[PDB]
Amino acid sequence: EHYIKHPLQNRWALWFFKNDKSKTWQANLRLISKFDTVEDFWALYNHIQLSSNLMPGCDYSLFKDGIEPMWEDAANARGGRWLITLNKQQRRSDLDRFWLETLLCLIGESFDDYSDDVCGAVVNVRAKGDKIAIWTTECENREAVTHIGRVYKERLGLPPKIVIGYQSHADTATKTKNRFVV
Repeated sequence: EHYIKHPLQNRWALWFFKNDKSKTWQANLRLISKFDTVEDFWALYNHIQLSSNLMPGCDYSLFKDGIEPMWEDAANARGGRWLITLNKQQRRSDLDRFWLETLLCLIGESFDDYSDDVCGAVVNVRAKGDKIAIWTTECENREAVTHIGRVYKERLGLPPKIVIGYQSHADTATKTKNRFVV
């Protein structure tokens, strides 16, 4: 009413990663918080560093509850990602606003019939250039993948002179070909 929190469609988990000389997948990856309302999202978002302020080598990731933040997870293994690559100028002009928009696309279920194909999203802060990506569950679901790509591109406001690519997780792990481009 004037007192119930506004539930999200899904419960989400926000993860932090930092590369090191440590265990990596235990040591370096840690769960910040799980949330399932709008109010709890914003309280968490407002409490943490902007991606632009993270040390190179660090990631944030947001995944649906039940999906581990790793491509080998059952929901990710046959999947892939729409990839946004950012140079150093874009770290200042685009990184934080694109990432918030990405978060909002996820928790707002912005992909119509195909929101269920979304697994999560990741921002990589790197010296050689930042990356944001939306992970989806199945590379062969052409309708779902294409629709998510199109909507995401338009929510980021990217003009036609730029294309973004989708790559299979397995393909990228081998060394990368785009399965789709929009």
